[PDB]
Amino acid sequence: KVFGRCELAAAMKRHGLDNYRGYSLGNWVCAAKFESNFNTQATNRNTDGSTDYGILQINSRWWCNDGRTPGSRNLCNIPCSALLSSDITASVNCAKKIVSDGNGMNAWVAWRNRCKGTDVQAWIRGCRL
Ligand SMILES: [Cl-]
Ligand SMILES: [Cl-]
Repeated sequence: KVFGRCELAAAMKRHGLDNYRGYSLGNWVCAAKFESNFNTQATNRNTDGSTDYGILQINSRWWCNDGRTPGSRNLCNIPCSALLSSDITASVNCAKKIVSDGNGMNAWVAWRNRCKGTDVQAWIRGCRL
């Protein structure tokens, strides 16, 4: 599923992401835009053999099992394919675990490079929330 901007904002808010660990909703929408272009089916292979999955591009070396990343930890205890669903629940619950592990949203390279320090509220402006 390719989400609309406000559609995704509302879904993330419903799943408890607004101000989760102090990160306003606009941060999460900005990270999804630049990680996946709002596409739940996005995948990207990395040089170390890991693959990033779904709307928030969660990595198979630490967080989910895709059966082809040796030494995977599978800390969210989910098959990576579950992160590609049209229902973002699995991606949200896993991202809540990621953003709590110490480095905050810096775990998402695109958030660090393209959202951090910007006016992220612009990503939810105009939306009926
Ligand atoms: Cl915001
Ligand atoms: Cl933080």
